[PDB]
This record gives sequence, C-alpha cells and structure tokens, in this order.
Amino acid sequence: MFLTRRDPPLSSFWTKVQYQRLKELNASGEQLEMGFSDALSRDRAFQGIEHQLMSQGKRHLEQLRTVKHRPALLELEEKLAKALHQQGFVQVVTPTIITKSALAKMTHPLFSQVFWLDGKKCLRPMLAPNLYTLWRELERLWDKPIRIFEIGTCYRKESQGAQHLNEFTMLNLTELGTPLEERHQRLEDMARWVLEAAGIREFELVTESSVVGDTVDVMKGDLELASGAMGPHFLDEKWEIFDPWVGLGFGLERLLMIREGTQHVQSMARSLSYLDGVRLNI
Amino acid sequence: PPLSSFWTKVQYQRLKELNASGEQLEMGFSDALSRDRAFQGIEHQLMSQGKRHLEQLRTVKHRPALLELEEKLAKALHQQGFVQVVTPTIITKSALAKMTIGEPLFSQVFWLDGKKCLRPMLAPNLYTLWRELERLWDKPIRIFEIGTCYRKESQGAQHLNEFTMLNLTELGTPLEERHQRLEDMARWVLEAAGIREFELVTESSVVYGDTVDVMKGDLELASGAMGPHFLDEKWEIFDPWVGLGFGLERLLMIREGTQHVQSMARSLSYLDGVRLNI
Ligand SMILES: [Cl-]
Ligand code: NA
Repeated sequence: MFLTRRDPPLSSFWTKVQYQRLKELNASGEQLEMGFSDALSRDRAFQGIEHQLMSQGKRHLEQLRTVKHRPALLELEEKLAKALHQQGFVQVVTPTIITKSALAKMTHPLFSQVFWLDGKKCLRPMLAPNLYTLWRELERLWDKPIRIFEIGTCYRKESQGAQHLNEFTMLNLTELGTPLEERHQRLEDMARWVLEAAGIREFELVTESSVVGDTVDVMKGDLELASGAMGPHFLDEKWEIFDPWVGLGFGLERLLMIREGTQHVQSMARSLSYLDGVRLNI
Repeated sequence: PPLSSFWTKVQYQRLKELNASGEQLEMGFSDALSRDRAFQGIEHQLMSQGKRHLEQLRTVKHRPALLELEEKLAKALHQQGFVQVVTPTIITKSALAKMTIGEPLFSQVFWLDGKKCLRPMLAPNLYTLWRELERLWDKPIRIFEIGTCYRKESQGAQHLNEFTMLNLTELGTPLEERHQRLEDMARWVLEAAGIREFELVTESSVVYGDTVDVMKGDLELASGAMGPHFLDEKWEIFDPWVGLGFGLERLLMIREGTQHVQSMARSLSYLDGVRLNI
C-alpha cells in the first residue's frame, strides 16, 4: 500500500518574502533550504529563526556602537590603504565624474552600462581611465617603477554575477614600469598584500591569456575576488603609455561578503537599509 | 607709474595654479619686458616648489591632504564616541524634497533620471539612519559621515562639482546643551584639522532655524543647525539634535593658504595641491 500519491515529506518551503527576509538577516544556506510539513508549521518556524537572527544582528550592532565606531567597509578601507602605504604605494583620489572620451579609450557596450549625466559626462564605471591619466602625468616627474592605487566608488547600471550594486567600492592598485619578467610575480605580490590585509587566507591565482592579454584572476573556490591586467596592453596606445605595468582591481563589498560569508552583497555596501552587515529594521 | 606693469591674464592664472603667494600675484614691474622675465623666474620657482612637495607625497605621506585629513578627522571623532557611517551617494527625488525649507534645490543637483540624483548633502541619509538607529539604540545617538557630495552651483567665486563633506550629528542632545554641543563638535573637528583660530556665529533667526556658522575671520569653516526643526516632521524625528557640516577641500584651502579650492580636490589636473603639468 506504499503506492502513495501523496507529496514528498517536508514539501512546504519558505515563501519568496520569508526567504528574502532570512537572507537580509544573513541566515545560513541550510536554514534557507528548510522544508516543512505544512505552511503553518513553516510560518511558525520562520518566526523563530527570524527572531534569533534579529537578536544576533542587534548584538553585532552593539559591537559597532561601543567598540569599532565604524562599519566593515570603512575598516577594510583604512586597513587596505595602510598596508599599501607600507609597500610604497601612493594613494590618489580622482573624479567620480569622467568624460565620454575617457570612457571611449577604454574599449561600445560599456556605454550602455554607465550612468550618464548628459551627452559628454558619466559616472566612472571603473578606476582605470583616471589612473591611466595619472600614470602619464607622474611618469614625467617620477622615476619608474611608479606605484599608485585608489579606493573609491564606481557605478554600473548592471553587472555580471547573481547580484548587483549600482554603487560599489573598487580598490585598484598598480605599478608602472614593472620589469616584463616580473609582471606575473608582482600581480601575486599585490594580491597577497591585499588579501592578507583583508583577512583572507584561502585563495587561488587563475592565469589566462588570449588575443587582445595575460590576465590573473584571484579567487576562492568558484569565487572571484579580483582581476588583474598586464601591460604592454592593447589600450596603452590611446593613453600614451609605453612601459610595462601591472594592475589589480578588487570589489570590496564582494570581498567582505566572501570573507564574512554573508548573504546579500548589499549588507556591507553604502546603504540606508543595512549597517555593518546588519539589516536595520530588526 | 613706478612698477605699473602687472601680470597678464595668462601669467596671473598660471601663477594662481602654481599657488603663488598672492603678494607675488600683486607684484608690479617697471615694464613689459622686465615683467615677462620675472614671470619665467617666479614660475620655475613655483614649479620646483611643486615638484618637491610631490616628493613628500611620494616618499613620506603616500597619500594627499584630503585623504590624510579624512583619516585624521574620522579617528578624532571615533574617540568621542561617534559611529561613522557610509551611505549612498545616489538619493531619491522624494528624499531631496524633504530637505526643501518650505515646499529650488532641484536645479542644483545632477539627476540620473526623473527620480534619482547625486546627493548634494549628507543630511537626508543621516536623517534616515537616525530614525532607524533610534529604534535599536538609546539616545543620544552619535553618527557622522565623510563623503562625496555633488552640486551644479554654489555660493562663492570658486566651485566644485565634486566635494567632500564631513557632517557630524548627535540625536538626543539635551535642549540646554545644544549650543555647547555645537561648540564641542567644532573644537573636536578643527583641533584634528590643525586649525585653532575660529569663532562661532549663531543666527537663531528662526522661521528658518537656530543656525550656526564656524568662522576663521571673514571665512566660513562650517555651517551647523539644531532641532527641533520644521523639517524633522517629514523625517519622523521627534527629539532634539545638533549637526555641523564641513567642506573638507575648503577647510584645506584655508589652512594651507591655497589659491584654487581645486588643488586638493578629486582631480586629474592636480595632486596633493600641485598642478601636474610640472
Ligand atoms: Cl541634471
Ligand atoms: Na555583481
């Protein structure tokens, strides 16, 4: 009599809204995948789990108000900057509003992915163009190798990955004048300096290279933590650059999400809904 | 007549970019040839001067004044119990409207679309965090943010489309301690900024609010306010508060005796106050 037409056991799962709530509260993947015998039992369970997550979130915030005095993104930002200053890197801060011409020299499709302000101005989608400019200026006053980096807000109307941030923080460190034979090792050095300062000790370096060049993608498992490029590059011509170089770029909110193992990348980004990884309406 | 030959428009602007002393900017000469020769001498002097300043950045600091002041200010405030926050630089049209004294600022911002724009000030975002935090923590709540703000126009001769604001506030300040709290903030900020000479000018001209202005002579260092305020209603704020805002590149220009406020702002033509074409 085991024919049974009935449905499998624990077939009632979270409603999309319960699921989203548990995610904002950084529930575990196990908790997110829980099934129940029926809706009432599930709703009941939901309330209990939410309750515990809200409690944990409030405790975390206490730490912020009496101890840290600043959220992870800002703590991470100061942490990364000091570590690079100790390695001789000069930190710069450039315009977040860049021109269409600057943007053009970077490739098209990226034009449809940026927030335009008018026909000639837009919010920078990356830090590269601005650092290219500083390279050209600094190379005329300083001796190579020139080490420069910037940590700052970038904007994109859309992106890859399963999640998206219109406003994100990028760390982009570079060295202009790197000896060709040492390029691959510099990228490694940079990755290590950064990942070490970021409290991440588990990661792998993925190198690829095909036609228009040699790229080094830093990752943890199937998780990308950063992408580095190498010069001479195809674009070097438009920016009047002719020295070898290396550059590595990181998404800090993404780094934080991966290090902390949180659910939403928004949890530690610039926000009015979260603070230091905690959803505020708790 | 004697020394009645002055800098040409071009020579004046160039010297201005090089952050000439001002005295140098008013120098006169006996003739047009003696002037140009003086120009060349003074320029190369300022250029050499700029190159050495960049050496301090290259070998000593490793970061420009704006970033140095940012870290210095933040820590100073962390020491006084202020929690630092970082909010969106893109705000809604609805939020901007709740800032309108009455029911103007719209032609001052950069719109991304009919509903979004670049924040021209930090207040709306702080107003929000206030409401949220007050439900989790007991008053007084002390928070601040240092971040980029945007405006198409502003008061004064000089203008930055991109500028850095430090806005520190306290929600729950005892009504009778507001003025003192405003002074406490100004002192904590300016001491950390390297500026000790300053006065606070209260206006109290209500129907607009009990404002305050931090001055360094005829120069403004910051602008502040306090609640209850007629705007608190829209933001569902019911407690007394104090707030003070500082434009960091302006603070820097003032402390360093710089010519263009752009010299220490986000830029591709300047760096740590030094014009890059040498
Ligand atoms: Cl506009
Ligand atoms: Na993404």
